[PDB]
Parts: sequence; C-alpha cells; structure tokens
Amino acid sequence: ITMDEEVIFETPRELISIKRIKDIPRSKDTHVFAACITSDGYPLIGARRTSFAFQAILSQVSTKLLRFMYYNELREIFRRLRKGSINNIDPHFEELILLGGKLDKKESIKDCLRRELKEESDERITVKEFGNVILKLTTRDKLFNKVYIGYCMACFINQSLEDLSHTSIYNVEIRKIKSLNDCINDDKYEYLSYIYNMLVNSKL
Ligand SMILES: COc1ccc(CCNc2nc(N3CCc4cc(OC)c(OC)cc4C3)c3cc(OC)c(OC)cc3n2)cc1OC
Ligand code: NA
Ligand code: NA
Repeated sequence: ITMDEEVIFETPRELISIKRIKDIPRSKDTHVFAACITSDGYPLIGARRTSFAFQAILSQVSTKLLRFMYYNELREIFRRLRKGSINNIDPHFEELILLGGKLDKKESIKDCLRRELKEESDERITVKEFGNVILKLTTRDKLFNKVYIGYCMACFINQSLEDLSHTSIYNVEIRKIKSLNDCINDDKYEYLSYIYNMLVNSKL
C-alpha cells in the first residue's frame, strides 16, 4: 500500500476503506489495532466476546441479524421470541476483530499496543518487533449505518500460534485468539487478509 491511497472492500455487513497514513490524529482518543504475526508465521485474529449485532440489539429482531450472533446470545433472544424455546439455528458465527484497544494521547502507539495485547491475551503476548506502516481502517456498517475508525500496525510477536490456543473465560474482550486461516468462511476474511499482506510486505 502507498501513502494515502485507499482501498475499498464490501461485505454483506460492512463497507470498509483501508488507507495508509503517516500519523494518527491526536485530537481525540482513538482505537489502535495490531496485525499480529506469530513466531511461526501465522496471522492472529480475535473472536470478540460480544457480537456487534447483539450489542446493537441491546443498545436499541431483523432476521439478517440472527445470522451474525453467537449461540449464547441467540438463546437469550429466542427465549424471549418463542415460549418453550429449546434451540434455534446456530450460524457458527464469530465476530472477528484485530487485537488492540484504546489509545489516549498520553502514550506512544507502541506502549499502547504492548499493553492491550498483553491484556487481551491473558498476559501471554509480547512484541518482538513493530512495523513502521500505519493503516487507517474506516468501516461503515450497512445495517445501522454507524461509522467506526481505527488504526492498524504490524506486531511480530514472540509466541507461536499454539502458545495462544486457550483464552480465559473471564476475558472481557475476546472469547479466543486464533489463526485467520481458521476463519476462511468469515465475511471479513478478504479485507483482513489484505491488511496482513500489506503490513507484512511493507516490513519485507
Ligand atoms: C445501532 O446501535 C448500535 C450498534 C452497534 C454498536 C457497537 C459500537 N461499538 C463498536 N462498533 C463497531 N462497528 C463497526 C463495525 C460493525 C460491523 C458490523 O458488522 C460487521 C455491525 O453489524 C451490526 C456493526 C458494527 C459497528 C466496531 C468495529 C471494529 O472494527 C474492527 C472494532 O474494533 C474492536 C470495534 C467496534 N466497536 C453500538 C450501538 O449503539 C450505540
Ligand atoms: Na456460538
Ligand atoms: Na472475506
């Protein structure tokens, strides 16, 4: 990816634009993401603890939304839609997110990522080296028309994929950490692949 050129991806749920930028704006708190590459060369992705569809429903059922929730969330909704409800369609859905979190503008991007990666990983991830390229990710969700922005950098970590296979049940942020290639059927797979490919190629 070249400085300030933008690439656009569409999924059934989102329109996302990905653009290389020089500096993250520091007028407000922002969100920063890590494209994390394990020591054995696998790209990592997190499964968000709560799905975006369920969070949207809570903050406000369309059946397109029932295709994009976790099964425990669905059971909570169906217990209310059907009286003696004992099961419902399970879409085998996971809400894929890059690891990372909030950057106020006290801290460097690097200290922020080290901290958030260690909290989201139950203190297992440590960063061997960072990349130098920052990508701005702008998503517009199609169902609720909300716009969300975050900034992504490469993190080459010390741990192997296998090191990160289990995640504590008390992890408030993510249900698990996995390889992105274990998510090929997810509708975010194309643009997440692009992010990793661009950040790794820039590193090389
Ligand atoms: C209508 O009412 C609401 C609705 C939602 C919400 C949740 C807002 N929080 C939030 N939203 C995000 N988006 C954008 C993407 C997206 C995608 C969807 O499908 C794929 C989607 O399907 C429905 C909704 C969203 C909202 C985020 C995106 C991220 O990209 C990586 C991220 O990184 C960690 C964190 C994000 N956090 C609050 C509402 O009430 C105020
Ligand atoms: Na589930
Ligand atoms: Na995809």
